[PDB]
This record gives sequence, structure tokens and C-alpha cells, in this order.
Amino acid sequence: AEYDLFISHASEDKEDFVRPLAETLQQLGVNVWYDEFTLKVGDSLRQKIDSGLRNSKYGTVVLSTDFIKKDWTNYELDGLVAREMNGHKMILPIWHKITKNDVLDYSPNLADKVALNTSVNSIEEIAHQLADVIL
Repeated sequence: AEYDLFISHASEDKEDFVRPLAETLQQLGVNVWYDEFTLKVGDSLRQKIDSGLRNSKYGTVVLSTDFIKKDWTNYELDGLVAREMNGHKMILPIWHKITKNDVLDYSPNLADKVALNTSVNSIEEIAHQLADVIL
């Protein structure tokens, strides 16, 4: 794998969250990329995930209201946020700009699968969780 980590995300969260998080991860020594894994409306998410896991040791998902309403199989995120392929692992999903009603409406089984939350956890705390596993 050429990369340590890829970050699946919606376009609404790319510049104001994924980019600072990626830069923080790079400062900690993690080789991370994300530009090719932006989810737009009508995209196949699993297509992006298969590409990410093919060339990255790990992946994570930025679970926003925008992301979960764009995900055609949002109700199956509870399986996807822990998906593995070729020994590469989706890990540490991140709650980010999402409401509990959004989880109840579009992916109820996801609720106890996620712990990180950018409304309670800082970007630096989240980056350290990823960095400690990767390095």
C-alpha cells in the first residue's frame, strides 16, 4: 500500500474539516490522502472505498448529515465503517456535523458503532487516535 490512510468524506466537509485533519495527520507522520474519495450525489461509495482500501493500509469515514444523506446505502454504514479488504481496514469512524435524528432516520444500527465526535473531540485528539494505530 502506497498510503497509510484514506479519508472518505462528503464534499461539504472537504475544505473545512478533512483538509485540516489530513494536515494534522501529516504533521504526526501519517501518509494520508483524501482528494480522490470525495462523495458527490449519485456516486457509488463502495467504488471509492474499494479504491481506497486497495492502495491504503487504513480508511476512515467522516459521518456528516451531508454524507449520510448522499450515501445511497447509508442504512448499511454500520457494516461499511468496519469493512476490510486485502488486509486493509476501515477504522475509527468520525461523527462530524450530524444529528441524532439523522442517525435515526438514515442509519439507525450505526449508533453504537461510532465513538469519535468532532463536537466533543478536537481535531488533534482524533488525529492521535489514527496516528497511534498507524505508526
